[PDB]
Amino acid sequence: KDPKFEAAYDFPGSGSSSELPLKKGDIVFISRDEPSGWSLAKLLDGSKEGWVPTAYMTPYKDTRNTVPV
Repeated sequence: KDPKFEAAYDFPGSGSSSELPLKKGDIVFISRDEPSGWSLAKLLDGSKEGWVPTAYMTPYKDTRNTVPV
């Protein structure tokens, strides 16, 4: 169970292969992130790891449905 994140910005495969093509509202695992601005995103099936811009991946609400009042 890696920390799940959610692509707040669509990520069209520009180079891909080393990248992790995502879309606004796609959810993957972040395995690590580099201060170059890229988080190593791994598909939520654990299929393929790739790089995706850090600012795109927002902490996905899994196991958390905190209802306020």
